[PDB]
Amino acid sequence: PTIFEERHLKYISQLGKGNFGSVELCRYDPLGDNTGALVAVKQLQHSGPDQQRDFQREIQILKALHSDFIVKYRGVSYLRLVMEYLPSGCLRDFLQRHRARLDASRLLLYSSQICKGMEYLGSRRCVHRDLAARNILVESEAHVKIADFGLAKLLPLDKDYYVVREPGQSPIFWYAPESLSDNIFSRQSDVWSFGVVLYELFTYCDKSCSPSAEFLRMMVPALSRLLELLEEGQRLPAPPACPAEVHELMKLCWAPSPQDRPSFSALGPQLDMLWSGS
Ligand SMILES: C[C@@H](NC(=O)c1c[nH]c2ncc(C3CC3)nc12)C(C)(C)O
Repeated sequence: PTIFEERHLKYISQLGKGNFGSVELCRYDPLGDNTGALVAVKQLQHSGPDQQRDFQREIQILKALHSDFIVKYRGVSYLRLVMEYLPSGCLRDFLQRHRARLDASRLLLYSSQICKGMEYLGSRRCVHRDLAARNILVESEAHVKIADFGLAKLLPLDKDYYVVREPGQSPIFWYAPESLSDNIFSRQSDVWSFGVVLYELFTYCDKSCSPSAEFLRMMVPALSRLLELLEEGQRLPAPPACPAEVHELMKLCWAPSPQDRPSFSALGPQLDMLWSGS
């Protein structure tokens, strides 16, 4: 169905928290015999008008999204958002656990898939606003999908950037400088963040060389310091054993001015080529 009755959705466990919402593992069990399919169900835990309306927009964004590389909308219940459940979890944990199996080629396959999904999102005029390996899900050994559209905004036809009034609440190390300074978000700031996702992929989300840990190594409010470092042209170093051509792609995504960063549609072919030569 595209409309699920709540009485048929049976709670199993919590999948995650964040942005005043929660994602739960539920079984859709209209027969009530534990034979129904599993689904991920997002609900708000706050009745305030601003976040209800936000959550409604999130449901409409995802509903209108159709891509092998984007978590699938399944329907709603009335208040709750019903999505496909991916038991393999987020790519961040997947990379940490299967490190020894996943070679460079594989990482480049994941990279190309995220890029393809972001190119599509771009065409819908959708800014994701929170790209990070924690928000990428694993469909299979050779298939990933972008998720968490809790902060995603649709760009008006007349603008190509979005300005957020309140400060961001995500780890600061995935933010573009223009986001840090002016809360400007666009498809090009998504490109910046995708640079960090590339870094996460090629460090297999290892905690010791995380964006977090590397900043503390490079060393006043942390946010200002981060802006300073990036202003000087300090960047994250090549992940250990990273192919040079991949690191250069990262640095391109980390171009100080948004209009100097490659598009996802330009990034895509490069990744596919690197993957075919690995
Ligand atoms: C991106 C968010 N996840 C989702 O929206 C999900 C949608 N279907 C899913 N299936 C499995 C998972 C496992 C990782 C738990 N997360 C999700 C969240 C931040 C809760 O992981």
